[PDB]
Amino acid sequence: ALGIKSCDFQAARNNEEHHTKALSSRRLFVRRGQPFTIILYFRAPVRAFLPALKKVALTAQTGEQPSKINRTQATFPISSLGDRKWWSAVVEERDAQSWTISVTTPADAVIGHYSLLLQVSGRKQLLLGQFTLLFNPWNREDAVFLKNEAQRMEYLLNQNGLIYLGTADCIQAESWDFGQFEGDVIDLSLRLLSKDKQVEKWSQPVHVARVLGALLHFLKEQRVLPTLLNKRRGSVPILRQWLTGRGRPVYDGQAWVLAAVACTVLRCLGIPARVVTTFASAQGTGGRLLIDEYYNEEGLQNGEGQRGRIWIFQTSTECWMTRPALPQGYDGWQILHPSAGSCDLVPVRAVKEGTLGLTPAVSDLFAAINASCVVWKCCEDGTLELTDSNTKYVGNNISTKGVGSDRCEDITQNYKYPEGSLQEKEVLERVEKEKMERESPLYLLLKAPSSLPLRGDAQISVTLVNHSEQEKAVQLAIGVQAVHYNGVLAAKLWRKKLHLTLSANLEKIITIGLFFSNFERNPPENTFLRLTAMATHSESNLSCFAQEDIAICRPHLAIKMPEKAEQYQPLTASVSLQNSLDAPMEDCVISILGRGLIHRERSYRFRSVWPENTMCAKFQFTPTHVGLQRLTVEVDCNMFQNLTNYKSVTVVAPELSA
Repeated sequence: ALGIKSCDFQAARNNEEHHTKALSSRRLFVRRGQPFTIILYFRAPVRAFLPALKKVALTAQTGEQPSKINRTQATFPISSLGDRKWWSAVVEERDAQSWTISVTTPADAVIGHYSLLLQVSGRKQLLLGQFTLLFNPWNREDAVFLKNEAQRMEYLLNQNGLIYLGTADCIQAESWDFGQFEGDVIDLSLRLLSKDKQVEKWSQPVHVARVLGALLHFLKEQRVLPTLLNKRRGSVPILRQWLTGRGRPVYDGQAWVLAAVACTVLRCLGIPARVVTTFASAQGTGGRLLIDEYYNEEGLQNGEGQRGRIWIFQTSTECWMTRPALPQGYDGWQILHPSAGSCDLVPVRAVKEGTLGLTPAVSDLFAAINASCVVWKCCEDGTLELTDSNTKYVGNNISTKGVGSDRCEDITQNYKYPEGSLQEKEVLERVEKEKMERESPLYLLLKAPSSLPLRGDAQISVTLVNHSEQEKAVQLAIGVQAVHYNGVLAAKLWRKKLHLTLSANLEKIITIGLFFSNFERNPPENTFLRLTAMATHSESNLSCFAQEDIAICRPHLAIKMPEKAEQYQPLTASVSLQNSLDAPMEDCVISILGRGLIHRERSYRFRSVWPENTMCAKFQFTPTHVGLQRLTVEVDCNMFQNLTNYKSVTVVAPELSA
């Protein structure tokens, strides 16, 4: 006399309570360690409540072979005596025909797809429905607990991210759609995680993060192709293409998207994560704190590059969890570091303090932001001369998106002590000691702007100081080369040879104009400018050298849009672009998109823009989703492609009326 009619999982209200409403309003997504409510409906009225309560039990199973030993299967009764810190169920409200049941899960529960089954005494198992269990940054007892609500909103609930690219002195923020709450992202992440057979460890955020980082790095190596090809629409299409093989592939000039894809997967599973960009990262050293750079007598580089290079930038995924298996004090931000393979979780503090030995990857991450650069001159005779070079600092302007804003947050102090400080000296000598136990008359100063306008003009200054008592015959070589983001040589653009005489004890300033029209070829897209100066005098056998990385600056895309907008009302955004180039802009396409504002994307064609003129396109659209939304605008033409800017708009609910 206890037959079940139906079970209402109340996906809308529970998903609102569990901060999973962006995932679905129909499927039940719950975070572990927090109660959720279901309604049980009976075919016939229940006469006596207490015996009926004694006659029912609930069962939760995950995976294909659930077992009590794996913690993948749990059986619990429905009573007020249940353990609220474990699997439990209590009837909170009841009618004659229905029970309102509050179900809890342990804060250390195995994540994934679950089935809820009801056991009536002397009857066969009845499936009540399906739900998906996630990590809970809102639960104090969870390993991924986050103290701040703002940090939870930024690192788990926000799908509108910013990946910082460019150079250290010219940081360009690219709008990124993480899209962790897209419909299939949770299913794709769990399917990828299912390639790991230690399902009992899926309760541990460290294990899940390591497994997913390794698998995603393997997929990135398998699917990213050697070199529109650079047009991006966030992490979700990349993840779909990596897992299914269908869609637009990613090419090696944008291999930095691995960090964003990992951030999306971790955020969708409930692990707080952020994308971190390190500028001037010394990659490929194996922990060695030295970088060898080789330049010819024209100040240019010949081959494709070395194995150990200083990248213009490198992206990485940081994730938030405790470290129970580590010595105390390493809870917080962890760096995902795949090793060609296996992935490692490195606390940021361990990198900062040089705690080489805590995890296997501490040495590589420490070398990435602490190596020194040694510059060699390759003479035409073949002999390799050492060079007196300016200091090339590594690990600059370590940046991530700020909390509760579109501003940029600098987090370099989490990774390094200030240069020349006592603490940095202590860390460096300790690391040197561990590794050792285990195993000129001329001064050049190069002044360059941080950016060069696209097809534009800039001025550079070389200051040469002669400290000899005699005048010097000095050959000054100036070179401009295009380099990819990962330090791979792209194209030789400009070379200039000067012959100067420096009076004794006299400083001389040489101003040189750096013009695009002087370049032997146009720099390839998404490349940076390596500017080098090389001063050689007589037969001193030593050359002064300085280098600077220059970003190519494109015209500013200005978006004008009201700060607030009413839901279900038309909203106009005007977009302007000034043609500051030396040619007309032809084949002009402008696209607008943004989740909660525009369904997918709309592409428009606008008229050709002559030099020194301005475009002014107005777009009208009606926002339909309440919240903090972002409009993303992309401009394509024959001079430049994938020029993206963004603007945030807060959409408010309509005023209440009758």
